[PDB]
Amino acid sequence: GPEADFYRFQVRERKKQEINQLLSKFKEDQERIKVMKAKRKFNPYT
Repeated sequence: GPEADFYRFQVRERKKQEINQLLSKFKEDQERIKVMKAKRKFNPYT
């Protein structure tokens, strides 16, 4: 619609603050987690 279209563009086109730091944190966790996992995320033997 014409309304949802405006709020949509204005929403994203605006900027990102909260989601910024949030995503950064998640990424950091993915970094450490990956290091902890070392190898692939699979079970060679179970």
